[PDB]
Amino acid sequence: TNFIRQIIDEDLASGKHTTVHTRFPPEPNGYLHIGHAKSICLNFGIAQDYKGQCNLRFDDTNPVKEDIEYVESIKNDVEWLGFHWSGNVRYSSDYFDQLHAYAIELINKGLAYVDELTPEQIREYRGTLTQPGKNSPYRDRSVEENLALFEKMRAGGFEEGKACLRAKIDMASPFIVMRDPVLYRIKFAEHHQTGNKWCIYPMYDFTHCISDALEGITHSLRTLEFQDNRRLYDWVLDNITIPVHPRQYEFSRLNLEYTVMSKRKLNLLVTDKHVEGWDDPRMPTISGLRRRGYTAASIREFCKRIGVTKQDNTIEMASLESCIREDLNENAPRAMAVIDPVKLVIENYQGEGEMVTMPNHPNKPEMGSRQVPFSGEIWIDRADFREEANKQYKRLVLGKEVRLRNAYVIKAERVEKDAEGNITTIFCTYDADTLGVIHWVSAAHALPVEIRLYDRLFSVPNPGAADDFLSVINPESLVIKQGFAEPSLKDAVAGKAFQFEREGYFCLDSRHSTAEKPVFNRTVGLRDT
RNA sequence: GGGGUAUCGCCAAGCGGUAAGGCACCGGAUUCUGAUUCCGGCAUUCCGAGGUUCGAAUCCUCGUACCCCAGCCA
Ligand SMILES: Nc1ncnc2c1ncn2[C@@H]1O[C@H](COS(=O)(=O)NC(=O)[C@@H](N)CCC(=O)O)[C@@H](O)[C@H]1O
Repeated sequence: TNFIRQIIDEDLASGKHTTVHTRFPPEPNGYLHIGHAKSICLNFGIAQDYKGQCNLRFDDTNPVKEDIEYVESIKNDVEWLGFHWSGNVRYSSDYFDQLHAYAIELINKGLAYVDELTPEQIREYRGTLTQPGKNSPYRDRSVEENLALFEKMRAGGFEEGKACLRAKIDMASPFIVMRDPVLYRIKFAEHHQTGNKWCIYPMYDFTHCISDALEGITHSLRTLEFQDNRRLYDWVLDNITIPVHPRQYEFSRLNLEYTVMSKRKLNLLVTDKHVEGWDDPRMPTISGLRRRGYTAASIREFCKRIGVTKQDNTIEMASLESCIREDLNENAPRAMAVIDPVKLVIENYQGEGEMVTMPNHPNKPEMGSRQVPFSGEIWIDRADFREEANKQYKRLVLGKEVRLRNAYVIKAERVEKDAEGNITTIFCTYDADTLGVIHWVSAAHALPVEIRLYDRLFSVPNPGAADDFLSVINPESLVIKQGFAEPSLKDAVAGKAFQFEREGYFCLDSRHSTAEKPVFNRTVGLRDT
C-alpha cells in the first residue's frame, strides 16, 4: 500500500470513480531504465489490482529527439516485464488534429496568441525565480491575427524559432510555468509517426493534460519534477471544452547507487561508445538488466520493495541484488564452472573416466539430477589451492585434502611451477570410495567458455553529481575470463540462468555466444562474507 | 520568489495512546556450495526548539537541511 493506492481506495469508496484508469506515457527518445520500471509497475500494477485500465502512450511531441527504434524497444520492455496495456498502443501524435483544434479554441477565447519574440527574448521576458516577467509586445493581438498567424505557422510560412504559440496567462506568477507557456513551436523535422504532415508540434504540457483527458485517464501518475506543471495542466483543461478532468499525483523518482538514471546521461554512454549499447549488461536500462540475467519477476519484486513515496532517495545496489539472488537461488539449476583454471592431475586415477551424479538443485531434489563426467585430469580454480595459507582457508592445501563437489576426496601432494614460477599443475591422489569443498570440471569433457564478470559501472555512489560523470567510470566494470564448464551447459539457452556453484548466477547470450565459443554473463555473485 | 520532503547505514510503515517490515549489519545452529535455510540482536526516539494535550513521530509555532522550477525538452 502507498499514499496513491489509499487515495484510490478513498475515491472508489466515495463513488468519485467506478474504475481506475492509469497510463504509462514515455517519450520514445531513448530506452527505458529501472526507473521507468518503477513507473510501469506502479501504473500497470494499479490497473490489474483494481480491475482497471492502463494505457501505453508514446508521448511523441518532439520529432528531432525521437526514433522508431525507441518505441519498438519500449513495447518490448513493457511486454517483457509482464504487463498488458488497454486496447491499441497510443501516441500523442494520434491527437495532433485534436490538439490543433483545442489551440484554436484557446485563441478564440483570447487565451492564446502567436508570439514573435526570438527564443532568446522569450527568456529575457520571462523574469527570474525572484523577479516577475513582462508582457510580450505581441501579447494583445486580435483573435483574427492570431488565427491568421497560427495558420501561417502550420502552413510553414515561418522559419524555425521565428514564431510560436503561447498561452495568455500571467507573466507575474510565482509559478514560472504559468508565465505564458509555449503551446506550439515550429520544427521542419520528419516525425516517426506523422511523416512530414506537420511542421508545428505541441509542447509537453499542452499535449499531456489533453491526451490524459481524451483517454479517460482517472489518475495521472508521474514524478516530483512535474508538481509545478499541475497548475498549467488544470489551467488548460479548465479553459477548453472537454468533459473530464483527470487528477494528478506525483511520487519520487528512483535513484540507484553507482549508476546514472536519466536517458540523457545513459545515451551519452551509448554515443561515446563506452558501453556496447543501451542493452549493455552494465547499464541500468531494463533491456540491459534483462541481458545481464535479471528476471522480470526480480524487477517487479524490487519495485514492490522500494515503495512509492514523496521522498527523495537512492537505493543501494545490495537491495536490487538481493531481489535477483532470492529468485535465482530458488529456481536456477546448479552447474560446475571454473573461471580461473589450473590443471590438477590425480596420479591415483585409473582409466579414461567415469560418471558421477549431481543434484540439479542441492536443496530441491524435485528439480531432478544429472550425470556429470569425472576423470583423472580436472580443472579447479587457482584460488582454491594454497601451498600454505592460514587456519581459515578451507580449500585445497599442499599436503592436506578437500572434497571435490559431489565426488571424491583428494589430497594435494606435489605441485609444479613454470618459468615465472606460476603453478602449472597440481598433483593429487584420490580415495577409493569417498562418496572444505571446491568445484571442478573434467578437463577431457570440459566445454571451453568465455566468462564475463561485471561490476558497478561507476566508481562513485553518485556519478550523476560528478562534474564529468564519464571520467568516473569503473575501468573494471567488465572483466573477461576464459574458463571451463561441465559439458552440461552445452545446451544452455540465452536468458536462462544457472548458478555456478561457489561463484554466482550466470546466463548465456550476452549477444556474443556462438556455437563454438559460448559466452556467459555473471548476473550477480553469491553472497560472500 | 514558488512548489516539495525531512522516522534506524539505505528504503519504508505509522494519520493523537505512546516506534511494522525489507535491505544491510552483528552473533549462534545447520549444510558435500565459506551459498541457502534457521534461531537471536539491532532507532528509550522519529531534523531542531518551544507550544496545545491526560498523552504526539503523528496538531500548532518559530527555525534548520535538502530536492524541483527561469527549454520554442520531456
Ligand atoms: N527515475 C525514475 N523513477 C520513477 N519514475 C520515473 C523515473 N524517470 C522517469 N519516470 C517516469 O517515467 C515516465 C516516462 O518517462 S519519460 O519517458 O521520460 N516521459 C515523461 O516523463 C513524460 N513524457 C511523461 C510525463 C508524465 O507522466 O507526467 C514518466 O511518467 C516519468 O514520471
